[PDB]
Amino acid sequence: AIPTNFTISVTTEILPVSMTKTSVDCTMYICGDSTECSNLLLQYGSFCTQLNRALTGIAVEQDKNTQEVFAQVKQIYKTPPIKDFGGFNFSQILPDPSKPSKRSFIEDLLFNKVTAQKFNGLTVLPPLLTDEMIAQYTSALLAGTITSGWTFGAGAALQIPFAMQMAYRFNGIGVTQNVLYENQKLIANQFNSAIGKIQDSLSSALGKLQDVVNQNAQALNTLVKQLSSNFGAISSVLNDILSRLDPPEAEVQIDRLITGRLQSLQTYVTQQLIRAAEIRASANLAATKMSECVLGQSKRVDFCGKGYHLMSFPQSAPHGVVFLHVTYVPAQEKNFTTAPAICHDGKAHFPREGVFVSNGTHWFVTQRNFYEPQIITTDNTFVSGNCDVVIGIVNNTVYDPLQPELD
Amino acid sequence: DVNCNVFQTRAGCLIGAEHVNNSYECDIPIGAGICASYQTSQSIIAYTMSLGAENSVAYSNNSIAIPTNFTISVTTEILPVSMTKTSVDCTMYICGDSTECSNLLLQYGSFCT
Amino acid sequence: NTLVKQLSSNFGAISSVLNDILSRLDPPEAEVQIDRLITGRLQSLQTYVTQQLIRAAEIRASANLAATKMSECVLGQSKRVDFCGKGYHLMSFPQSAPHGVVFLHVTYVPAQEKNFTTAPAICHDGKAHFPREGVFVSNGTHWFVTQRNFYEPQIITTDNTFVSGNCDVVIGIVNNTVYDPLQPELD
Repeated sequence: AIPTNFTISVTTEILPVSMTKTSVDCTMYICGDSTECSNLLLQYGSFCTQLNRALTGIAVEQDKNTQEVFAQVKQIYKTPPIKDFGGFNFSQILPDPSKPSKRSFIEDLLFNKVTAQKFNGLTVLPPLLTDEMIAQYTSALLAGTITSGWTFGAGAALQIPFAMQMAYRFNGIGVTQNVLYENQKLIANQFNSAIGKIQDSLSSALGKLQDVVNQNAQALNTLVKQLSSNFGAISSVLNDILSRLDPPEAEVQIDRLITGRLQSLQTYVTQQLIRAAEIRASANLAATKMSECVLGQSKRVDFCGKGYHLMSFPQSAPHGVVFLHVTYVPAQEKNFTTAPAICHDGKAHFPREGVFVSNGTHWFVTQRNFYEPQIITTDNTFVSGNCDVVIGIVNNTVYDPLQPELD
Repeated sequence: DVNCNVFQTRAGCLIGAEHVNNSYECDIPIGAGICASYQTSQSIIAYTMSLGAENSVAYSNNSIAIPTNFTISVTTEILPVSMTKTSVDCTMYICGDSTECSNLLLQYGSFCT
Repeated sequence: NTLVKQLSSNFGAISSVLNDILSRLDPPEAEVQIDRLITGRLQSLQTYVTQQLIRAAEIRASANLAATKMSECVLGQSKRVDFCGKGYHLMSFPQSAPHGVVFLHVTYVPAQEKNFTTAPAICHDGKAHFPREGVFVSNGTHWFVTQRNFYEPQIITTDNTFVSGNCDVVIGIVNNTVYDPLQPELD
């Protein structure tokens, strides 16, 4: 079965990058307005050290994963003024110059798609990179891919027309380059129509990015119920017990409140450390595709989408990244009578990269990538032994192109 | 989270740094896109962080850049493999020289396992 | 060093040493103080062991990452873009290190480059000649063919290109006469 028709499709991959940050104090959470609650906590001072150093380790880990996915090169690439690519419309991935933000029309559609606590000590650490620095790193990769392809991520920036960048992608899988020039207008219409199908689908919530915010908000709401918990006492507020009893007798109730809150703190911090392994594993997975699918052409089967990968177009996303791959999946195919080898004058002719086919009347030779009927020549095959050793072999006369060139 | 060389920044309120109209690389991370440094004598100043040099080759359908010179470089990668090992006893750490501390620990014997 | 401070911690008692309490009080009344010391130390043990297990995932993830480059960058040539250094990887030289490993890759990064007038295809006698692995360039006077890897000016021959259709289907195509190396070999 030799493929006779191809279809260009776009694969969208959603992989999270990092999450939010939250710093919790050791003393403020346990005691709000008391003096004797600042005395019994000194005995458990070694527990706050293991918690303060753990919260700082998460803030430096989520910020480090951002510098490994969106920060790959050290050069800023601007958009060229010439918008000529042979027919491929790239106005949807480039940022709008009229709007003050550095985000394109696709980035704003995905940003709006994914839709009081500091009084107790639940503060939020401000991030490093803002919304303008994340969109700038994504715009530099889109401008460098259409002008260089793969030299901007491994060395100096080299200019190259877009008509030649597409031909260099099919040569890595076996497809010839003459098919692109003979059907350049056909792919230009299928590529623009594929963007409209994805645009209409993403405009009508991302489950891979919404669950990240839900798990972070669920952990903050869990500590709210811990504040009103008595942990086997008569009141959760430590000011109500001291206002009705004496210190020497109420010391057994404050100890149960401090010990009960430490169980929730050791569970909340451990829960964030266990979930940090899933974020770190997803960060290295997203950073791998950034340097392989986007930068250059990855030869890994089923890694940069579904099918033969060509190029990629990374986009920005709140607490995540959006991947846009260009796969190559054939469409229609035809069946032909295949021939393993051809015996001529006692010599078995073996092909180099193609295979002999037959339509019922003649015998042609073509590759296993696209239908390209040619003629039987001597420069495309080679002899190897006789015809008595090959199991399956047919018989066909060689045209011999060099013999006429002599008459 | 305190609202306010007085400088009203977006991430907080830094008192002790003069704001300049220039932009350089990031030296000390602060937050919300704030990078502090110690430059010009020299004092602690605050400015807006940069993103690198802005340059791009103009697109042309009749030009190509062919490399004419190469340079061999050596890249050093440092990746850890393993760490140290430490064994902690269940009874010795909890009790050093006592008899009744070897009786109450039997009730919590499932934790040592 | 964290477990050192745990030894002197009272955990809400009067003394961290369990021998000082029994030396001044009676067993039937001091049993409520020993239980608080044992329970307080179990919290540090369940935290120290859990901390080592969580950090073990980062060491295991770094071990499989270092073992991957050992069998790909060092052993053979890995075709993965940006994995065995920065640029085109050739070979590697692993070294030893205390509690770690040192990798020494040999990258291939170009230096200077020149610009030339590129040609997509060449029309001769009504046939469009397409290259196999190179691209036609021009220095302003002649038309040479070379690959996109290194500057190697050659001549226009028939064994390096192939015909595919006419010259009315290609969008961009120039005009240049083929030298035809096989025709002289006959005179």
